[PDB]
Amino acid sequence: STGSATTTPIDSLDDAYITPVQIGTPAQTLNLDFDTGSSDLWVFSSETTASEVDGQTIYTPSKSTTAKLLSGATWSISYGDGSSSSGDVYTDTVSVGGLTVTGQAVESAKKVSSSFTEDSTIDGLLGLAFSTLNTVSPTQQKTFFDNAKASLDSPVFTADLGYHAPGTYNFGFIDTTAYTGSITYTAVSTKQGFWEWTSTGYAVGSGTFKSTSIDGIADTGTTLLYLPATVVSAYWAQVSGAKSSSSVGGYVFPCSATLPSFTFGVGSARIVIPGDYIDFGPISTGSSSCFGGIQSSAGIGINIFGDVALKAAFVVFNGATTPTLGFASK
Ligand SMILES: NCc1ccc(C(F)(F)F)cc1
Repeated sequence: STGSATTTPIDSLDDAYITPVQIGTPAQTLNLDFDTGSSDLWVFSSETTASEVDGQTIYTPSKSTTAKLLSGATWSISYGDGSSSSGDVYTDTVSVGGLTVTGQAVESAKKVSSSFTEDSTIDGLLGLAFSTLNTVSPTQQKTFFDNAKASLDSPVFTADLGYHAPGTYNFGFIDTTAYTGSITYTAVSTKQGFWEWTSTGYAVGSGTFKSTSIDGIADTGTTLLYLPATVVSAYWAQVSGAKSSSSVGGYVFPCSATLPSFTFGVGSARIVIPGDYIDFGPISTGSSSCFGGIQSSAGIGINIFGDVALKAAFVVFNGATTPTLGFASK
């Protein structure tokens, strides 16, 4: 079987993408953030403390005939940006774009951090990293992808994120009409539980391609592109008036500047990120300083190929016994 669901940016800057997901019987539809950088499916629920809920749609397990409390199970997760959430665990039926999994662990948030509360468009997260990162104790739980794997025609899902436009998450098949040319596959390391791979180099604008190995993760749940300091300095040096700002927390540039493209390597292939994708608009309303979409990973400890990079490509997450990542121009 297969599934296909439209994903939509939550705002005008593509800060995140939400995808409708059906949970329970009868269906309760929540808009979840599909995150290949984590492995927990957690949702706002009727159990979330009332003051930490501001406009989100909430999962009510008491209204679902298929919901079962997973007795004794708890979860606690903390994301690389400082966000956190925790609660108890139910099992229920979960459907994405026609693809249905029964008995999926649905982690009910009893407490959520302030950043989730103030984001009324995101009802929860659907983790798509490897199940070894799942935070349910004492019995670790499988992701939606892992539970669906056997029934999928092919053990793959694809991310086709749009630039200021809706996109598509497909499960079980590769849409050969969604990309141009060939798909270039590259090996994945699952040692840290991420979709971790090695880029073969980069280029700035129309400059020479620098062959160098960049280890990083493919993370749909991260907005920006986080690369080593040497690469990020070489990019922003080509933008008149750009500078790293300690008060803002990254590179900013005059909103009047035009940005060069950024090319990253996938084996022998090249993926070009148009310069417009790197503009994240004024740092504050009315400001003439704009925030850059390529930032340093030095403070993070791992390089992150976030939405800025992934939306420039058709990306195949191949969850075969030997996992691989496929990249294609589109
Ligand atoms: N989007 C999930 C996510 C967030 C942060 C990290 C970090 F910071 F640990 F790299 C990995 C994955």
